[PDB]
Amino acid sequence: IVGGYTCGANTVPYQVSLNSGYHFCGGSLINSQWVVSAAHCYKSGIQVRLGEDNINVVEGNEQFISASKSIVHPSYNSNTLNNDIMLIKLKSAASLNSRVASISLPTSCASAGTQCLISGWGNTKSSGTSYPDVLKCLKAPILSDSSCKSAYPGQITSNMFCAGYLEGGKDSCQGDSGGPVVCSGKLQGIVSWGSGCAQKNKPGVYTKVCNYVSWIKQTIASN
Ligand SMILES: [Ca+2]
Repeated sequence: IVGGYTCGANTVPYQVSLNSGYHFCGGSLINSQWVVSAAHCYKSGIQVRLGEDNINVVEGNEQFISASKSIVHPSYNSNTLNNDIMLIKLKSAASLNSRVASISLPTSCASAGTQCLISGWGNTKSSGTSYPDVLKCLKAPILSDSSCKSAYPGQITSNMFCAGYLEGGKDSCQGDSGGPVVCSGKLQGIVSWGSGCAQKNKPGVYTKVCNYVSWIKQTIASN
């Protein structure tokens, strides 16, 4: 996250870290056994870390749970990042408490101008590299589809939206991928892509979760 703030310990209780020997992507806990992330975060041998604030220190609230299966969206296109969404099932159920809690899926798509909360452990610089150990947060509005398509001509599908600041300076970034965009207390987006981080006229692009709710519900009910 570039230009954001320190969330504060366990104030984003649905945020997870995906760990393959190191943190590599974020995700969101949607119930006690399932995490949503980005398909471009796929790898084998994922461990899901819940209840994290400082990813480099054991603080006492964490639950570390191996993934039993990963399900990438059947229409995911790694070239265009269309349908950049994946489900991860945990080998055993998480214990839900005040520090580890699920986020609701949307019944409805969010509106342009809605302020959302984006979070993660990704790079905090627009130029250069500095990774935080504690969870960072950013509030950002959803942009109109026309300003989104203007920013990334020919690259925005109906399964994507833009959120951020056309002036630049504030954005998600590498390492935030897979993480939550929460608007009005529902998961509306997944950190997906963008051109650099926090660049002028290049806002963040997010998977539009409201398009996937049927697939998520059907998949969880059969796996
Ligand atoms: Ca920790």
